[PDB]
Amino acid sequence: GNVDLVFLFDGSMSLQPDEFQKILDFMKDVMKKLSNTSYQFAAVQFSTSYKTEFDFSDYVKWKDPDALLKHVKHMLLLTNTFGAINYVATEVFREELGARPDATKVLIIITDGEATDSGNIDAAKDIIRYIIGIGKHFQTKESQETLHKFASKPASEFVKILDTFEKLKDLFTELQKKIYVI
Ligand SMILES: O=C(/C=C/c1ccc(Sc2ccccc2OCc2cccnc2)c(C(F)(F)F)c1C(F)(F)F)N1CCOCC1
Repeated sequence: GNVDLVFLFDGSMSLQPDEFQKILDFMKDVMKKLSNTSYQFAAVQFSTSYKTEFDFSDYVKWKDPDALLKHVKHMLLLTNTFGAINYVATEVFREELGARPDATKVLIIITDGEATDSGNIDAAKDIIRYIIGIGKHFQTKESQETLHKFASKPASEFVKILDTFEKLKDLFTELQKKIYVI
């Protein structure tokens, strides 16, 4: 019944300042819409390294997406997606950071490029994983296919490709049409 959701967002060199900002604003829009629900949130920036920008405990105490992401600094390096997903699985989904042990775990990965690392995501198998690929780096079918290995199956449900960062607004509009009292 409880949902612990992690935004895992790309901070690579390829992102223009306005594009990075549009990611931040998308995340804030989602959190504001799902205030006072069974959702609790954490946000992790990934590039070459990984940083928990705020954790679940932070969200519970402040419930203020604007304040929680206010100190985010764009890393401007690579795109270590494998390492990032593993970091979330092992280092973020923990009591110490306010994760609830019996909650449904969800990961929202937001990226504008292919992974610069390798390996596996076995550690994250118990997490429902969605991935949003954004921009000109994902023009080809082949490039989009590379993201499937990070998301839950089927790709038709868990993988979304956006032409531009402006389309995050459209995605947020679409998302809200899927909100229900169950
Ligand atoms: O809380 C959630 C999920 C929330 C969620 C899901 C996706 C996404 S993005 C996404 C990324 C890839 C593909 C589509 C996507 O969204 C469109 C969509 C969603 C659901 C149904 N139809 C269209 C998002 C996003 F955060 F907006 F990115 C969420 C949530 F907002 F809730 F956190 N769930 C579903 C799994 O079981 C627990 C409840």
